[PDB]
Amino acid sequence: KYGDIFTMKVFGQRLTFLVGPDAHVPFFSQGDAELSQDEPYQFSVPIFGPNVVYGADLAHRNQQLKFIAASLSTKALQSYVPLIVKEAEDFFAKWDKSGTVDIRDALAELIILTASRCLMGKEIRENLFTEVAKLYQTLDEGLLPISVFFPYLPIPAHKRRDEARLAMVRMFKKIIDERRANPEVKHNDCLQVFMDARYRGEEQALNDEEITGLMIALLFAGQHTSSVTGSWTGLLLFEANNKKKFLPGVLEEQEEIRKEFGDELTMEALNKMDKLHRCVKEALRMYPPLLFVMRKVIKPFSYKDYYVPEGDTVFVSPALSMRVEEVFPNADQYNPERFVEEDKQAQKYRFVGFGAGRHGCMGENFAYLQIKTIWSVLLRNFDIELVGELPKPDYTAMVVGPAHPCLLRYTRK
Ligand code: HEM
Ligand SMILES: O[C@@](Cn1cnnn1)(c1ccc(F)cc1F)C(F)(F)c1ccc(-c2ccc(OCC(F)(F)F)cc2)cn1
Repeated sequence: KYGDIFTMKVFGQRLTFLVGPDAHVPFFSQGDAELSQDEPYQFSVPIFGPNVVYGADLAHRNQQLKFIAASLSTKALQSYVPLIVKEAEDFFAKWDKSGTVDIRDALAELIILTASRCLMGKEIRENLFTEVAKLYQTLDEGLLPISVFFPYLPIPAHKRRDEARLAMVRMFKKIIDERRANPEVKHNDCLQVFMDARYRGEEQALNDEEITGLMIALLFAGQHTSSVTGSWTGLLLFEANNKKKFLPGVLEEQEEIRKEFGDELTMEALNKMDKLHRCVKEALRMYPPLLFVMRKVIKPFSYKDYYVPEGDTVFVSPALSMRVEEVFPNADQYNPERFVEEDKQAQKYRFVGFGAGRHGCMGENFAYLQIKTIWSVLLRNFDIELVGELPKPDYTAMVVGPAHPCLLRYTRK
């Protein structure tokens, strides 16, 4: 079991898989001239919309990615964290003195609530949430297996998808027009950043399609990644064995933070929760939400004496790569504290839950803050137990989440 590169031919296409840190090197270390995202990620274009992300040419795409990075910078996150905390506290306040919850359903709800606020702004959060959630659900239901091959197939799900997108644009057109009418009012959200964004060489702001598309993209990200890793984080920690070993260190750490900082959850406090961080990271190691990341090969390369020609699609599976024993001792065991030592390793591309290199996750820090917020609030206010077996990965959506039901029992402290 030290195969680390192999090829299928399927549908007349050569798929080449790269497993483990050495094989990863040609995937992550190269750039846009050598590897292309366009063709593998076609499926996303009619979801986010035309001329947005993988539907834009490189020139525009590279600038859109800089806008996104700005919207999720450290500075921006400082101002979002209060919002993220409030939403979480309001949400879990609604909970009874004890009961049972599907954690996956719950965190999907909370994360899309929070995202609507930070991404899309107060107006939408407070006036139009239900409309936005419904429109998103429709978008998401137009992502079928067939859609990765034929995105613009005129089947019903695709029609409703396209209609839902256009509706979403119309909704934001109103908010944007109102904001341009009153442009001296500052707003704390990604929308503001996208409204102030300008392409270079041009007095051109993004139109409403592009702005809406960038926000669909980021909403999609949170629902497809953060919400699942957020669920696993708890499912894994509050399994009886894992709970025994690891929860003490976590609860201790929360109390040490409260003594230095107080009851208030802040950027600085969350940034100190190392043991909780590693719990999230280990859930991510074991059940990464993205099955594959992919590129079309433009410039051929060899790894060992294995030749990968132009026109190949190369794949990395974070799931596979991070179950390799040579890299991760007891690969199939839950051990958060592996990352004390693992984090000190010099060799690149061992952990690839957030990808790496030029196109690594720009939302990593946001994800950690969102997920640590959730579990900080939960840990501080409840005693929690896993109901039954640890769920198995469910591969039906275009996302690998824990299979329903994902039940936790809670009792208030
Ligand atoms: C724990 C949750 C998350 C995981 C596991 C995750 C994972 C990843 C991975 C593996 C990539 C690389 C994709 C590729 O190479 O093609 C990526 C890219 C990206 N992620 Fe995330 N992500 C997460 C959360 C987020 C969040 C919350 C956002 C923002 C809303 C976000 C925004 C992005 C963006 C914009 C990229 C594009 C990188 C590029 O093409 O340059 N992610 N993410
Ligand atoms: O990488 C994403 C997802 N993401 C990244 N971070 N959080 N979510 C992405 C990238 C940039 C964004 F702005 C928003 C995004 F959501 C993405 F571009 F849409 C994306 C890329 C690849 C996949 C993907 C994952 C697994 C797949 O399985 C392969 C198979 F379907 F079997 F053929 C197929 C596709 C999903 N989303």
